[PDB]
Amino acid sequence: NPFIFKSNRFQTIYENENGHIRLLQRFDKRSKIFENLQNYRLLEYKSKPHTIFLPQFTDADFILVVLSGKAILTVLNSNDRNSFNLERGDTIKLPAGTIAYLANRDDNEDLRVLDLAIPVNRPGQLQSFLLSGTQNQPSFLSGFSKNILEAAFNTEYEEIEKVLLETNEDVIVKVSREQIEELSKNAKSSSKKSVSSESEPFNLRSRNPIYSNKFGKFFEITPEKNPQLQDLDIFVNSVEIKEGSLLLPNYNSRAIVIVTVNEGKGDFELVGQTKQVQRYRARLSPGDVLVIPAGHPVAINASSDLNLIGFGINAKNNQRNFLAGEEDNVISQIQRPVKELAFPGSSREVDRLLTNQKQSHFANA
Amino acid sequence: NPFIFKSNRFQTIYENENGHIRLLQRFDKRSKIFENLQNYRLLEYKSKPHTIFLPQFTDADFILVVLSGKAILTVLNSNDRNSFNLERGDTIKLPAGTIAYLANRDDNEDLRVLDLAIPVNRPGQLQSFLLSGTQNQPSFLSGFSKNILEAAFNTEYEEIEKVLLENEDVIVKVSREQIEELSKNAKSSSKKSVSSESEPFNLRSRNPIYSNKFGKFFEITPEKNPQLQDLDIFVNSVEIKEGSLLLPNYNSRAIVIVTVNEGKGDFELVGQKQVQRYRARLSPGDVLVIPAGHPVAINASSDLNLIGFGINAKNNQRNFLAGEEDNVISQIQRPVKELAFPGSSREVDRLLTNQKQSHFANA
Amino acid sequence: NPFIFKSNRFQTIYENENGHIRLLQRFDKRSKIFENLQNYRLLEYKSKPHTIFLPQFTDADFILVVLSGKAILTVLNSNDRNSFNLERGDTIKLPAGTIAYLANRDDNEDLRVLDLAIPVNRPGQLQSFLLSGTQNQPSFLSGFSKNILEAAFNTEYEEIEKVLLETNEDVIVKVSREQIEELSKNAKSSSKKSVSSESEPFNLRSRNPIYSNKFGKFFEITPEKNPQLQDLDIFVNSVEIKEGSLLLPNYNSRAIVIVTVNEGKGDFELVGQRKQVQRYRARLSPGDVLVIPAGHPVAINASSDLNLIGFGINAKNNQRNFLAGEEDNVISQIQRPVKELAFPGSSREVDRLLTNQKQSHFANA
Repeated sequence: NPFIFKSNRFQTIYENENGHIRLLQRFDKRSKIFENLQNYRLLEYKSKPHTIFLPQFTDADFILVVLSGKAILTVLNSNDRNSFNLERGDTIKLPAGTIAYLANRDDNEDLRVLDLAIPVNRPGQLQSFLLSGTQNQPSFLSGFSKNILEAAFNTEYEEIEKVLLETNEDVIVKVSREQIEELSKNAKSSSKKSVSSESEPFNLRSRNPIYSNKFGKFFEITPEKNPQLQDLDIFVNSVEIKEGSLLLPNYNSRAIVIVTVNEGKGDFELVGQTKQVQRYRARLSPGDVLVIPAGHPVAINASSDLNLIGFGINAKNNQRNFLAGEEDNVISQIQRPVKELAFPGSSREVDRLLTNQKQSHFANA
Repeated sequence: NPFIFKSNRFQTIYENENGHIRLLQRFDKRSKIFENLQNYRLLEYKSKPHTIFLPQFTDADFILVVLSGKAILTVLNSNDRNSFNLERGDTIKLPAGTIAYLANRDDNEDLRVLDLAIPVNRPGQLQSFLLSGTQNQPSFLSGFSKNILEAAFNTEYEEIEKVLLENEDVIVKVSREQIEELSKNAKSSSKKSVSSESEPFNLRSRNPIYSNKFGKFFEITPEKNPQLQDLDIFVNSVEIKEGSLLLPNYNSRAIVIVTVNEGKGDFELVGQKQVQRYRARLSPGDVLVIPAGHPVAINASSDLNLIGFGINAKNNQRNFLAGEEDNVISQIQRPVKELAFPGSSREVDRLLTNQKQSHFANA
Repeated sequence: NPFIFKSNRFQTIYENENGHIRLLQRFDKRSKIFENLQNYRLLEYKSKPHTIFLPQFTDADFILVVLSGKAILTVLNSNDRNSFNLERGDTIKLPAGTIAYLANRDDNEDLRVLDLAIPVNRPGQLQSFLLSGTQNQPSFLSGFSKNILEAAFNTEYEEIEKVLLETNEDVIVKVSREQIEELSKNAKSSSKKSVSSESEPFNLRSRNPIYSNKFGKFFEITPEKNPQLQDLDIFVNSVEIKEGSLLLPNYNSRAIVIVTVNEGKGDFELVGQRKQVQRYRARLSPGDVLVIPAGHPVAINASSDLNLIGFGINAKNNQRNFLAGEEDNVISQIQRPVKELAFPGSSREVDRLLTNQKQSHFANA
């Protein structure tokens, strides 16, 4: 079952007593089945109260989703600087080569952040450049020679070394409340007017769910609804399935969906594979990842309340077709004659069966 | 000669007494020369009168062109349906994962459809999902367990098995009455226009770009139809009469997948090292691939109907090397004719004026 | 050092006493760390006064920059022709399959033209088609048989052989003052506050340089400024560093830049990985090529006046961040408290050091 990437397929990149950065194994190294996702990496950021991920940039477009907690994200341009109070569900594009720092502004809650990384230099590779200084090396500024650094800052190497250059004091570091109220001054939040913003964080739940009943909530921000997603051609969704309910059988017309379990337990069934069909079932636990190719229909059972974040690749003109229920049921759109031909049952047998499930998108399981 | 694909090289995918589905061998498997075509597939559909291809969806955009016959193509979205009267020449973009069925509605004429497919999940791969399932291979819904199907459909498994899951399969006969039902409010290709966002459009509904007593060239481009912009593809119909030739020409940018719809002919394609001629005889079902800037000439030994699919169509320029209209050689300024050519400005201009015909001439 | 391509690495394609054509080796054949540049080739054309590169076309989009000299460029579509007076700095796009020919119209100066080619048929493969029937190099019209030739031109074969079909006489050939005077008539020139041309040539120096001071000029044309660069997502630039000056440490957010040394000598330091950071340092000489991957900081030191021509792949929304000097210094943007936490210096000592370099973009070395 290559569609399930268990939590254990994440590699720890950086860990200390303040936080970790985890990178999911290359999709296409798991299976050549996913060669179309070779240039799609996924990372978890997690950090304790009053911590900071020091100024970093990477050669990759990042789509951040705040899974849980409260953060300050500061994004640096050459000449400007902007910082945002992020919350659960705040989503933002950080373009390749943008210097960002991320602080857990909360006194108690951990901060968890999912990252879709879309590299720019080499398919599927992340090179990051640290301003800070580690034990495996100091600041990338160390890369320049003495003559370059002296010429460039107009300052003796001695002073630059003292002031700029020289593992709990590394990458993710403790930060004072004093330092956090200072970072958090004049920090814009997401709005409803921000669901469409070109540069600012937008919230998945800031617009109404595309599907909603007593059994679940599907939220989806598409390229149509937000420009940060236009060039990359990505949608981001939050699917909340209640305890003992299911996401009804459905396929994306063209989107390939990378689904991460934020929280809750559940299971999924995916139909794939001249040729016969084939079930792919697995239990889903927090931090597990499910890849759903286009046209491959899927159902998701929840045991506990189950919250999923999905990135859709090939978003523009995606149609999600359901196979049971009322709204968006592509089967009940087959005309009377073809229903009779398609299926062993009569048209009247099929039509009565399709009225049984009175719910749409989600139902009791 | 890696540019000719013989009918021979369309593997048969499904066959029964009501029709055929055949798939051209991947272009990149015939030759690494076609690396950039690795994500394009070609299918022929052939059904008998009073037949249907049963509802299925594929993980690939389809460009369908009716080579021969009359059809009701029905097209399903999640919450809506549209169906279409397809006549010869009719062309429509069937997006990936869109459930379609295709009915032969002629009493007498076989239905023949050409499909350029562009996969979405893997370079070159068609994963198709059939609701009807073919006796040995069952409905894609069988993939779900009794638990999921019971909860989903809110129905005991026994009824789901009897109604949805458990002659002939895939391509099956239909009645007069069922063609009537399918024909209800089925929409036709406009007769003056080719600019429809979703309705089928006919290759011959706008004047051919080139036209004389020797040939006709019809071409719909991304600039002329919105369904061809995202995929960046032109569709064309070239009609060369017995004993005429499509005059030597090359496309600036576009790689053309040319399929012999009807008739017999010859191509010469100029390739690469010093230049090499690539000659082959053309028969129906044969496919010719014309890389960008690769000059081609096509002679018809009988009335020839070619159907082209041009990859990288936006800003494509087709330059002719002989004749009056679109002769790029004639655009060379006088002094660079003296220089470029053994002959003089005057004898070059002279030689160039000898073919008064444009685009097509006598062979 | 993969980032440095010496003149050596140019293969000669054609050469007579009239001129040469030089094709740089495939960037991926030098190192796999350039696989994202696989479909980008680089060519130098040189030709003596009163010479002409004979009519031809290639299955590749060319972006032309006149490095040096004076030229008529004639461009053929199927039912017209447009011809251009080209000077130093004039850049133009020649779509694949477009017949051109290029005259050195000067009495004195050689013509030096740099071409970025983006193949359309196979990745990185250039197929060129020579109209020129001369001593050797037999016209591609020769590929057609006699039957098809005679029928197409409606002319007995012997006449076609004599007139069209069948050394300093072969690809670049001499042209008389008079044939240059003929070519020059209806030749149009690039504008001043040009840059906007849909099809005609535009001059790198026709709008003001983005960065400029006593130490250097940086001219840059982007898809936003010129639409010929829109669909290929390329920027073209001219960087003039004055003797004993440097281009300050800087990185491109997302552009991969192919930099040719037009004239002058200097050195570069590039900061990459192989992980920990490593310095990649090499001397620059005329005809040398530097590849700068995105987010990879570089500093360029000029020994003599140093004139560089660069092609930026992925130009749209590229941000160039400087690390020293007043303007475009991203490090300066770091909020006070993060300067404290990120660097061994106090926020105050760091702020002072960053003010020591008074110059922006280019400074004294």
